[PDB]
Amino acid sequence: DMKHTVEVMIPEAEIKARIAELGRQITERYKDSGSDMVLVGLLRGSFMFMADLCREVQVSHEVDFMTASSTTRDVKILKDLDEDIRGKDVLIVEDIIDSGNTLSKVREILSLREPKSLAICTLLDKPSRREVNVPVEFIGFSIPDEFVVGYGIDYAQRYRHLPYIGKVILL
Amino acid sequence: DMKHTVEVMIPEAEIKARIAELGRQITERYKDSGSDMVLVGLLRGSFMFMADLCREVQVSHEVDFMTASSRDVKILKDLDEDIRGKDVLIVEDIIDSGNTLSKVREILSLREPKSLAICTLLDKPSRREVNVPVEFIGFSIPDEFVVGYGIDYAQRYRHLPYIGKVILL
Amino acid sequence: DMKHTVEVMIPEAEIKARIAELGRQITERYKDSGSDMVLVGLLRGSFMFMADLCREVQVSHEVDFMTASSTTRDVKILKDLDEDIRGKDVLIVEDIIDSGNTLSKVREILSLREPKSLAICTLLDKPSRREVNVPVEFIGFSIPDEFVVGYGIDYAQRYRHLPYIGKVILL
Amino acid sequence: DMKHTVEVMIPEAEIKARIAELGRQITERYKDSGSDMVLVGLLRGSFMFMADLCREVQVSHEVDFMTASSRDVKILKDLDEDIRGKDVLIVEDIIDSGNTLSKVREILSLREPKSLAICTLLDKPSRREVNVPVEFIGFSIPDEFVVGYGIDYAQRYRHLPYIGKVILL
Ligand SMILES: O=c1[nH]cnc2c1ncn2CCN(CCP(=O)(O)O)C[C@H](O)CO
Ligand SMILES: O=c1[nH]cnc2c1ncn2CCN(CCP(=O)(O)O)C[C@H](O)CO
Ligand SMILES: O=c1[nH]cnc2c1ncn2CCN(CCP(=O)(O)O)C[C@H](O)CO
Ligand SMILES: O=c1[nH]cnc2c1ncn2CCN(CCP(=O)(O)O)C[C@H](O)CO
Ligand SMILES: [Mg+2]
Ligand SMILES: [Mg+2]
Repeated sequence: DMKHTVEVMIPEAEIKARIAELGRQITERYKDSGSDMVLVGLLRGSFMFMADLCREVQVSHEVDFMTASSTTRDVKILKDLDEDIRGKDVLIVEDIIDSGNTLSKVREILSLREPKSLAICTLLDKPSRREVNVPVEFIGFSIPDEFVVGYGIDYAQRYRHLPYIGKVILL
Repeated sequence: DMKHTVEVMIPEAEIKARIAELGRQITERYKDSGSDMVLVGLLRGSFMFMADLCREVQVSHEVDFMTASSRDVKILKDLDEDIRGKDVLIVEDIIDSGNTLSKVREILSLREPKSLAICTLLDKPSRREVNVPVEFIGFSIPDEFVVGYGIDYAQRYRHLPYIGKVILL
Repeated sequence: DMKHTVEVMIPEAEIKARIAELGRQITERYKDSGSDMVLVGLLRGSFMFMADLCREVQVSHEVDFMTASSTTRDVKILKDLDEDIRGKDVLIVEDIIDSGNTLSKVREILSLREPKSLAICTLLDKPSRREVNVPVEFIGFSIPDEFVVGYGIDYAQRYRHLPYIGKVILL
Repeated sequence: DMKHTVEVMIPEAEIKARIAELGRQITERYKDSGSDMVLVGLLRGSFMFMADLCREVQVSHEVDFMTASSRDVKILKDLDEDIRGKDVLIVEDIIDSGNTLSKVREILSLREPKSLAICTLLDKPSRREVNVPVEFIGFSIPDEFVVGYGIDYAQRYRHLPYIGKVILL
């Protein structure tokens, strides 16, 4: 709770263009698989991104969601997937990776169910903060070490509905 | 699950146009409230609708989600945030019989929000078993079986950008 | 986290005797109903109490569990019942009621599903702290305004496994 | 769900006797560890067993619960507390095929507890599809269909104080 402003870091039209590209790449990757495919979103930050991305993926797939939450602390499953991923191409859709702990542990958890394949697509990557090295196949934007909001991403529950990515500026 | 096909019924552009109008209406009804606002989506069907709709709502608000299932309506995943004293708009993909939004409205009512309204993308008005008040409606449609824009048929077609009609063979 | 001791308030043999009585009363109440009956425990404090009580209930019933958690704050369902209670005699089994808010809201939530009947059985009642008046049909012990542990009830996660009820004494 | 009857197989007193021995064994194995201990029950079947067993364990520990379900093993309700760096004893009503405790052990393993052991009330050794290590066993039994002491038959008989055998007609 600090006096702040929001400033545009990635305008809406840039996000739209990037998601279109991610879309084409993802499609190219899975179009020939033949196995069932599911996009798994991590809630609730990733709802907007998932919504726009899955519309740009020209491959028949399912959409499902999982809610996880973690001074370390264990990553625990508040809400598991509705569907089985065994034998399917799974794509994990996340809003932001910075430390990597969360994606890292979630990938481990999902791998136990033996999907045909397992990959991650994150809209924003903040590598300056990476602690655990985790392989991310698809990245929309690598960004500077700034606290961003919008496009599903909140600051203290606020700003998820902004159609662009922006940064919180203090004082 | 039978052999079939999918035809466009509501093009992407018409949805986008309608959602913009819903945006203005919702903004208008809540612009002056002052209290905190939250849109609550019912997963999974409402996620896409929610994504486009909240972007058209020009009032500061929070976004939350809930997963309910039957039989008696049971909560698989409750809201993350409190809604007490707040303007709450439930966002849903379809109302048909009315059973779901009926029981969800009851449950959330107990938390004593400032206000409680419903916004549904699709209304099938016929076959209404329990009559629930819905303030905002995207489209009223006949008793057609549709898929797309979040709505599945046996887990398929959720990612279509249009509403489509399943055609059996 | 304070230096403390535990002292016996209700010895194990007293709890056993009381649960036996509660058992007989509950049995008397529902033996003629004919409708299905379910005992609903509130987790996780009530697991021990449920375990012992349901063994003293001579009526065919189901056992199910719910996990709820609440500066007020909303009572939210972390884990709902597995079974439907519509048309059944439902007995809510709780370890302690002191303020009453929790039982109060949980009863409201469960009533919406239209059980044949709805009642509460709590092992410990701390009425000096009652804020909301909530009707409790079955009570094991009304107790003084002391912080108790044991018999499923924790102090900072500690002491659930004690076979008796005791009080935490500071310094 | 067919017409049937229920006969005692393991009387209440024999269970109580066995659980006391399990108590001494578990206490012995963990008395000197120093690290924090937690018993983790898998709901619903294990709640009664857990209630009697934890009372016989003479080492400070926490009690936690987990609800899993299938197919792929999915978590309906995760633990409330962290188990990292702790001695964790999974408490379960029955191991048969081994699939359940297998996947649950994997999942919990990822949280990197100090140690990870299993205590099961009943072992049906036959029909073991995946071989999982179980440190503590109440009773090994034939491939009989039993109910009671937490164990249901179509949601019935969980509250019996003995283990019983269902007899079909
Ligand atoms: O700039 C930010 N805005 C808002 N949230 C952030 C930001 N930077 C990290 N977070 C937390 C995002 N994650 C942590 C990702 P990890 O460290 O495990 O790689 C928390 C959830 O994804 C919530 O979005
Ligand atoms: O054409 C359809 N496609 C896909 N789902 C449908 C359709 N017609 C009714 N449904 C079911 C919608 N359910 C039930 C609504 P209720 O009858 O309770 O008013 C809504 C659920 O949230 C699933 O989206
Ligand atoms: O002496 C106590 N020991 C341990 N926990 C307590 C005590 N007194 C109240 N609590 C909290 C118990 N409840 C609150 C009951 P409410 O105020 O809603 O009537 C919390 C859960 O039941 C956890 O057991
Ligand atoms: O006689 C029985 N009564 C009641 N349930 C049984 C019985 N025999 C196997 N089961 C199923 C026990 N499940 C599966 C154990 P797995 O085959 O995975 O090793 C255990 C679940 O936790 C349900 O209690
Ligand atoms: Mg559906
Ligand atoms: Mg069972």
